[PDB]
This record gives sequence, C-alpha cells and structure tokens, in this order.
Amino acid sequence: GSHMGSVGLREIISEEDVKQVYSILKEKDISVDSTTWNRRYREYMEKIKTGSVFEIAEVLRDLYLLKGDKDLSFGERKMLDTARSLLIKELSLAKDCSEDEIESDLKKIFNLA
Repeated sequence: GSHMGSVGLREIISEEDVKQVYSILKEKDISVDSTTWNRRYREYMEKIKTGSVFEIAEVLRDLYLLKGDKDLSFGERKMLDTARSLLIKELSLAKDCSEDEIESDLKKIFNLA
C-alpha cells in the first residue's frame, strides 16, 4: 500500500498532535528562500483547503518567518488570515482557553515578542 499524498488525517485531532505540531514550528531555521517563496505561496495556498493540521501550522509559520516581524505585510496577511483561523481551530483542543492561547503563542514559537 504505497501513496505520496497528504499525511492522512485532516483537522480532527487531540492534545497528542498539538504537542507534535508545535514541535514543527518550534524551529527558526525553516526560513524559506525568496526565489522559491513565489512558488511556495501556491503549494501553501492549497494546504489551506487540502492540507492537514501538521501542514496548516507549517504554512502560517513560513509566512511569519518570511516577513521576520509581527505585523505581516498585506501580501502575507492575505493567506495567513485563513491559515490563522485554522491554526487555532485544530489546536483549540489543547488550548483549553481563548484563541489568544495559540494566537499569542505564535510570538513564543516564531520569536516575534
């Protein structure tokens, strides 16, 4: 049984995956190249609809480190606005609080504040 698609799951997860997801974005050396960024926008744009939880978190993360700052540009904010509403949605399980738990934790992950 071979397949080179998505990880398998969608968004329905528990605190188990949440701990793993944070570990994916915990690294700061993931900063994508500018020449490749133009094409990365395309793949990541589909990850918002077809991409799994482990992918959504990588998407918004790349966009955050691509700017190297907190208040992202209008261009990154366009796709990030969607990936944000999905970031806290899956992680909501382990959040056990307001959206600020994950939304503000971005500063601790991407080192913004």
